[PDB]
Amino acid sequence: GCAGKACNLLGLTCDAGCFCRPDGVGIVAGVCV
Repeated sequence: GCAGKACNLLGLTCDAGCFCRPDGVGIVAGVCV
């Protein structure tokens, strides 16, 4: 539950432990879990 706003699977920008998850299949944009 470290969804600050959004997270692109082109790096990292989520709290330690919360992996950056993409929206779905074939999508680079997503949000921190």
